[PDB]
Amino acid sequence: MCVLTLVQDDVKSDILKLVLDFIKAVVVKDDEKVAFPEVRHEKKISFQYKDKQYKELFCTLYAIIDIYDCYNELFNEDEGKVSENEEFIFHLASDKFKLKQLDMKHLNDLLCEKSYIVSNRHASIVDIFYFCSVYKPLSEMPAKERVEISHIYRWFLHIQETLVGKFTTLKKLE
Amino acid sequence: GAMAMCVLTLVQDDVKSDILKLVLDFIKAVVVKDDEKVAFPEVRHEKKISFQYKDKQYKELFCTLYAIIDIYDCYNELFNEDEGKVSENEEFIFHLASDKFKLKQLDMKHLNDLLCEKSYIVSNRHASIVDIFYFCSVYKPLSEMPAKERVEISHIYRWFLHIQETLVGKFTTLKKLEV
Repeated sequence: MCVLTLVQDDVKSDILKLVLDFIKAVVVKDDEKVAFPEVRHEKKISFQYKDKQYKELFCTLYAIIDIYDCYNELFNEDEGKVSENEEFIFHLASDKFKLKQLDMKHLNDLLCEKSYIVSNRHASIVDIFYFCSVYKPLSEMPAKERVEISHIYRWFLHIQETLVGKFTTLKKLE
Repeated sequence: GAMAMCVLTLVQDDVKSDILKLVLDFIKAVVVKDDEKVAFPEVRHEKKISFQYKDKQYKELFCTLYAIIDIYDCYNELFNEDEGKVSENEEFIFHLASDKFKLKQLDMKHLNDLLCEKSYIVSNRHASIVDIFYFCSVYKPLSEMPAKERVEISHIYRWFLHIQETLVGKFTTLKKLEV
């Protein structure tokens, strides 16, 4: 009925897994009757729901958001921050989901301002996208460099502890 | 008469609304054969993009675009699925969106190089979502360019006229160039 095919060791696939985990943690919560996709693994992302097939990250993402009726939660619509969320995720996608050292410095500066990258209330699609893109550089740097970006480090641990669930395959940092 | 239960609200003189109008024209021209058996939305011109279908409301370009693509079952055609080009189409449209639908002199040079040997930006077969996005984004700078400058991007100029004369239809409100 519902099958999400993902790619091992792929940031875009990590994003979709963390979106499902966000939906469970934030939107569905204790409603045990809600169905989630079966996850399978191949060389390209695709998603089949009923007789509809979606391919690649963004088409699949918008389909999932529609199915779970969670656009407002993921794009902070109630805060008037839809455009801000879009700006960030399209920028990161256009950058091939890569954050260089200067990008990390700027993200760390942004996270002094608020608890999340865009929202002042709760995690959004931008935090999900950035969590998966920060994972590699953060996991590869030592303690001193992590505390040089202490606002990223704190934010990352907070997302790890509050959103990561059954679908995410990224291991805890340390 | 009955009120419409399928309504697309768009913005005059807005590139993102022009994209949606051209998507509807593509659906009519490329996707649906007997357009009279297919329902199209009522189009309203207001200050924000939205789409209402029964009890569902979609707001802004990408939510509305994907809802339209879903209703008209035209993902394969718009994203060149039969060529294995969905990811390539996504790469372009989200690059342009991140650039707020603006092209610099350098982006024009690269697009002109890409179209040297190609009829379309991504597809080797027919227009795709990428041609639609780029057509609407290059309209203004091309329209303001003198002829001497358009021939310097002759591949863009040829591609643009070809999209204009093959896809632009009843929903598009942009004035045709070179008439």
